[PDB]
This record gives sequence, structure tokens and C-alpha cells, in this order.
Amino acid sequence: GSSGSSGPWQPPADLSGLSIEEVSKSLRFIGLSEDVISFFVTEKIDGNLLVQLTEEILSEDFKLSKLQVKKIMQFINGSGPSSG
Repeated sequence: GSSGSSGPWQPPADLSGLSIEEVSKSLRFIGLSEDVISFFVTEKIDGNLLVQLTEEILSEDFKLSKLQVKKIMQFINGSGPSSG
């Protein structure tokens, strides 16, 4: 494809290295709220940080919704045999 809008970007296999900026797009994959994304970039949250974050820290500190914490966790781990 010459010119125009093409070339879809996506997150790598491992989330241990991404930058605070890459994270903003990392969540875009699943499609989260505009507030959630910025909530990470504003908290200096990066790739190495995301992987470090846990459901407990996401519900204790972040205190995000039950759905969010569930969506973010699924992104970190990656495993998902349920296949919604």
C-alpha cells in the first residue's frame, strides 16, 4: 500500500521493556477508557511497571473498576483459555 493510512501497530510478546508512551497504546489493543490510559501515563507507569502491577495493587492502589482490573490483568499475563 502506497501512501494513505496503513500499518497497524501492536504490542510485543513481552511487556517488560515498553516505555510510558508505548503503554498508552498497549491498552488500546483491548480498548479501555481514555481515563484509564492516561491514569497510567500520569503515574509514570511503563512496560516494566505494568508487568510488576498485580490485581491486588490494581484494586488497592489504582482502585480501578472490577472490569478494568480484570482487563488489565489479562493483558499482563496473556493467557486466556476462556476465549470470550
